[PDB]
Amino acid sequence: SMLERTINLYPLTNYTFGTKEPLYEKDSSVAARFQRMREEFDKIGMRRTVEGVLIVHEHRLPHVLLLQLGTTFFKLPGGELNPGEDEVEGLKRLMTEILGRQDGVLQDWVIDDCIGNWWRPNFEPPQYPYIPAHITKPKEHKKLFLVQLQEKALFAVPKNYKLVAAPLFELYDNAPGYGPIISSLPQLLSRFNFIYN
Ligand SMILES: [Zn+2]
Ligand SMILES: [Zn+2]
Repeated sequence: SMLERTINLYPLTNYTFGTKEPLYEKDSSVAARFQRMREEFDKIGMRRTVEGVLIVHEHRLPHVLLLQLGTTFFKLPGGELNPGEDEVEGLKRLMTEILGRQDGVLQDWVIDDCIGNWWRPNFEPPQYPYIPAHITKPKEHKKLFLVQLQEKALFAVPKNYKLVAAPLFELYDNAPGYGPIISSLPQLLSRFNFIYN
């Protein structure tokens, strides 16, 4: 009886958060977001997204790194795969596009664990951790992965975003604040054996 995955965590003060130019969303509104999902579904089928969960600690208290757009939405680092693109290579590409350095030194992203799977049945906000009853053509499949960080790193945060460290207690039972995927991270992370370096 030791069946848990062992993960190294480092202090938040081990990481440098630099700045770079703004990164703009492909969609200028909720309505434009669901119009483009409908157009691409007709051309290339189900949307495939990938998201990274990056963990740090301070004084042995785990925190998840979240992207905050101005003072509005919280999001995980991630995005949309291209057709025929590998999911793990894709997440590594997207995390470099978002947080990768202005001096063009490469982060060594380490991805070895699936956290979870969510499905969007319609061109509407609702997402579920399973394909709902009667749904044969889901509109989006989202995959979450645990990203093991190095001991130290410099991240370049686009100037229209803040990288924030959220403690697990603040996420727990807080779907109104964070939505159904981020608010269930405490439950999804509980299986790991974290080492507080
Ligand atoms: Zn301490
Ligand atoms: Zn699927």
